[PDB]
Amino acid sequence: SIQKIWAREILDSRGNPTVEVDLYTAKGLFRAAVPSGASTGIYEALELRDGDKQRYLGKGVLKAVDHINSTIAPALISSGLSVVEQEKLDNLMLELDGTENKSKFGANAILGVSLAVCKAGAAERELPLYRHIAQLAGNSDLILPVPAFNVINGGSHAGNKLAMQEFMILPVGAESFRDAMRLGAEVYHTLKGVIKDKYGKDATNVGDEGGFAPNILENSEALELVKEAIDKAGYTEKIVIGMDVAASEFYRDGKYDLDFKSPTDPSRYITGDQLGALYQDFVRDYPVVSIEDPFDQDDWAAWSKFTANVGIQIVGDDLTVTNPKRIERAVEEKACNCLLLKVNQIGSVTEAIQACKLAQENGWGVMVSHRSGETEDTFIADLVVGLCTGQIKTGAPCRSERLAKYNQLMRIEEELGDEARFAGHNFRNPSVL
Amino acid sequence: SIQKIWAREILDSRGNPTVEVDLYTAKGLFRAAVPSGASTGIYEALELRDGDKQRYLGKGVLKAVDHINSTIAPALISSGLSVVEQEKLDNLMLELDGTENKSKFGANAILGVSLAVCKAGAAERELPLYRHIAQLAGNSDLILPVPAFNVINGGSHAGNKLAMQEFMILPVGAESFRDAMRLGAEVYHTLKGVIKDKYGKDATNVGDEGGFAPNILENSEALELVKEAIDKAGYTEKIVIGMDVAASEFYRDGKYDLDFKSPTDPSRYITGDQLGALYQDFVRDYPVVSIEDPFDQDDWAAWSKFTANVGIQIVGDDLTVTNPKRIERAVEEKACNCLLLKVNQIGSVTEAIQACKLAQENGWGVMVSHRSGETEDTFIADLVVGLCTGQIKTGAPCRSERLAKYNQLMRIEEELGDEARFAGHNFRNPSV
Ligand SMILES: O=C(O)[C@@H](CO)OP(=O)(O)O
Ligand SMILES: [Mg+2]
Ligand SMILES: [Mg+2]
Ligand SMILES: [Mg+2]
Ligand SMILES: [Mg+2]
Repeated sequence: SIQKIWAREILDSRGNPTVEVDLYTAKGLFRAAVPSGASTGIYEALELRDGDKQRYLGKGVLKAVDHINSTIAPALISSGLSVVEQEKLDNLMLELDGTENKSKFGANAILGVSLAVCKAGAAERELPLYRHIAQLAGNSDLILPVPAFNVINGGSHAGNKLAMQEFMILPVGAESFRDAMRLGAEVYHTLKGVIKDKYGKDATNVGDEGGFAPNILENSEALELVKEAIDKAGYTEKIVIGMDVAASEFYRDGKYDLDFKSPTDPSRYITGDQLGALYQDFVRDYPVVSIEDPFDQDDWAAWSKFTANVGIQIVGDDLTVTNPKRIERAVEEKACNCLLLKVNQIGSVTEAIQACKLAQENGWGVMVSHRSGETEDTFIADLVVGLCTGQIKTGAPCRSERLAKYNQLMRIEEELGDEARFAGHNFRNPSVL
Repeated sequence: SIQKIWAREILDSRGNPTVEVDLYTAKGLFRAAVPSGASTGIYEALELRDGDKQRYLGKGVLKAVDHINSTIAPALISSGLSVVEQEKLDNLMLELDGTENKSKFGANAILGVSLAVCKAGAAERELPLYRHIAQLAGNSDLILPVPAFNVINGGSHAGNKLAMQEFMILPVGAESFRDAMRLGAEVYHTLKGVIKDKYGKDATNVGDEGGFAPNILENSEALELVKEAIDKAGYTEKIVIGMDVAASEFYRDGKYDLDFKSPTDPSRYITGDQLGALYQDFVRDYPVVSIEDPFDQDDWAAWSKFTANVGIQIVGDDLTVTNPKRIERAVEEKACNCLLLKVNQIGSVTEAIQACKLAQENGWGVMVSHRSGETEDTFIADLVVGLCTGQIKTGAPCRSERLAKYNQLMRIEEELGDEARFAGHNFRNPSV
């Protein structure tokens, strides 16, 4: 049983408060922290903030902390359940909150406990966390994911005009996860020089996720810079490109604004059809193999149309919000073919595992993801390996809220020894390996 | 005794390889990682890189890792020394490398192990790491430091024209360490707005240490922006400024180039006397209370003249390189009055603590510091508390290789409960 829980406010990678939970068992102290998005979908579970303008401009999380310390902790201690019992403990908290969207305690309160319970459960089983998560999920043969590194940041994550949020490189042809890290970092460092030589050293500062934040508007230009760096590093055959458009961020009165960080001028807005044609040009002109959130979270007909007209991976993020109800609708409508898995969009480990299994049972890919506000926590590294999803995005190889996960995936690969397998070109469907 | 030591390459906060060590005892696994500087003093102990231009652009650390796995690990295990014996185990590694500057294995090989030994030692003693470090140093009470947050980045840490490297805020009037965090973070976020209002969104991206990187050239404009942010956040009476000039980076032919990131033009170079005049104007016009590396690492005359003409804290960093022999010289010549403490400039925990003690015995402050390439390691948070230094600089409150240390200091303060003290206005001389 749980001996004691103590939660506190720490600061995330942008300097904003977030929740951290210490949980004590006879095995010792286990600690987890909760991430926080910036381009947050409207259907995400509630992130409870205090709203005290006198403190962190209203962004404290003292209310979430107190719900954990004073209500959730005695509930879970009273239950007497072992920390191994992830589903029972998560269900106790979902029932005690009692709301659909976790609006009584906050998804941040519930998740911080859910994650700390999962870490203590792995220790109680005397297993690494990724193996405990594999058993929770019913998986046997574990696989390292292809990392998807967001090397040029735009949208709501960067100070630039560039509207689309993330331009990622995926070393699908690497030999191992450790080799994927070398490929990704070499391209990233090559790209700093490509940008410096063109735009100047002032275009080589970074955005929230560690990608460069060059002063450019045109999304094709970000793609051209990434392709140039791939080729200059000598990895044209081995590295492909993914995008996260985060189109909900720039959806305006049924159109889309590719210059949404410039003062509002509706004459520049474009139709979903124009925007889809742009994506088709990108897929033709560059090695783009994955596009996430190409349309707004409510623009279902545009998603179904586009997915039917391409052969690449199309990832639901704000469309699906890690939420079985929304995933079912996206399956029915054939809106996308991959789920972005964010524990804090739904609020518990159990529910996230269920969302992952639901997408996998319907033949979708699943890409585990960080949030743009991260912490030193590395849980998602063990999560993607235990869930065997084959693909994770958790930052450029820059800023250690990103590298902490990448470093942990290198450690897991080392630990697996001869048993390690890398998803490679099977990142959409690694269950075949 | 040590059961197993295993080193690996991980990536640091810039995406470059660095050394990580796992050390196993009967008490479990103890892991540490090594930071890496950009504006590295010429007198720093050697950071060993592989130089293979094809792999990580020559920045691999496979040779340092191999020195640990093939040489240092079996020697320490074979010795049977307990992990509590920090000095014997560090001295063994110094003698195994055999060179003054750690140029055979790298300071990065030796330090990775030294740090993991110290974590394992604390566990053997059944102490938290900060209390083990206090026992190693002979300290009996602990104090939380004032944090110094680098909120505008310049020099070699950022893409802009600013020559001076760091413009830091210090919440000396905060109530506690946790309150100092709130004041630093509120000022930081207020600063983003001040910069966006004046320079637009392109000016709000961040440099290596998480400070903003606006494309400005005047170092006084950085100070003006920081001062404006402090005032707009409502904290004029509680937050002051520190700078790290990192002047070795712009020393040229016996003079100084404050426009160094623009094409070479000796006609704009200034002397050390002119640079000191400019610092005195900053101290008059802004709440600057501390200046680090105001002159080059070899320009002793300028250091001693300037220290004798001002009352602010004058911090040696590249001058002193956490090295007792250089600190002895700086004490004799009165070159500075505070030591920047970087374990990786000297290469072992034992020598960093000796450096700290030497500076404190001679009346100097000590500011523990990160490097601009950091990891998720939090050792230096426990180090600053255990050595009772009163001040730490470990980043803007942005990028979690910075926040991991600040968050750990908040945990330490919480753990100390009623016993917790905050150095506050006594940050230069907490021994009072
Ligand atoms: O939109 C996204 O996919 C994420 C992760 O990169 O960003 P945020 O956490 O800001 O939603
Ligand atoms: Mg988003
Ligand atoms: Mg997204
Ligand atoms: Mg330096
Ligand atoms: Mg310095």
